[PDB]
Formats: sequence, C-alpha cells, structure tokens
Amino acid sequence: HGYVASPGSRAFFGSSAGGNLNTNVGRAQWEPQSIEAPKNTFITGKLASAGVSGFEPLDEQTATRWHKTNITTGPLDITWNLTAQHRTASWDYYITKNGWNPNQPLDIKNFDKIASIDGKQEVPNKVVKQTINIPTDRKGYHVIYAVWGIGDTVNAFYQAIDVNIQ
Ligand SMILES: [Cu+2]
Repeated sequence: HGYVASPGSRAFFGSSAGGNLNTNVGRAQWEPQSIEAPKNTFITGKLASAGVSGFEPLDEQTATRWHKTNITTGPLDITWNLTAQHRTASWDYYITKNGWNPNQPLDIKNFDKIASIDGKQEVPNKVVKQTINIPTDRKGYHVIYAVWGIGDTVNAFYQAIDVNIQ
C-alpha cells in the first residue's frame, strides 16, 4: 500500500494530507494508498480507480474536475509514500500523449510509457524518490499514470496524477 505524494496524486489530493484539493473522491479521502489491482489492469474509464470498489468517483474525467500540480517539461521528481512496504518488481510511468482529450474516459492507449525502474525484488523504504523525464511535446493538462508493481504478488498499485505543464 502506497500513493504518490509529490506531485500529489488524484487520490492523495482527496485526503487531508493532500489538502482536500480534490473533493468527492470516495475511499481516497481516507486511504489513497489502497488502489490495488492485478498487474496490467488497464480498463478504459477505470484507470484512476483501477476498477476498485469505493474508488469509482476518481474516474470522472473533465478538463476542470481535478486539481493539477504546475510542473515543467524535463526532469520531474516523483515521491511515493508507502504505508505498507512490499517487495517490489517494478515502477512504471506513463503520460498522456500530446493531443489527448481531457473530457473523455482515460484509455491507456492514449498514453506513452516514459520511465521504467526495476525494483530488483527488494523492499523499498517508506519514502521512495525517483526522477522521470517529462517529454517536451507535452503542454497544458496531462495525466501521469504511476504503477508500483509488487514483487511477491500478482498485483500493483495505480496512481493517476493530474499535472499542468508550462
Ligand atoms: Cu499493501
């Protein structure tokens, strides 16, 4: 169990630690760390919730529904906080393509992978800091999809992150 704290994930922003910058987020208000589903679950319109019961409100998609963190292109520091550390296989990051439609359901086919970090089947610290590159053809509102792949289960944790690139 874990979430991306910086830039705050959509779920994290629903919690008091995240400033309640997103409202009406279901279970994310209290447990943004709990978006767990089998690896390679990418159901269109169910990316933000990973299809998990109680997280459905996260799946709404409009240009103005969610709080964005202002960022630039180039290097971006990602910080995870893990409430329950687990042996780790992988960390993968995706971002919406230039030209994507922010008023349509999220579809992984409209994202590119932009980073992949091997967990080496070790147990990470409770705070995990990584640096990824935001491609320079992205401007404005984009969604980063951060995926923590567990090493000793068939599951992963899924974190949609709303950013405004300028
Ligand atoms: Cu866990």
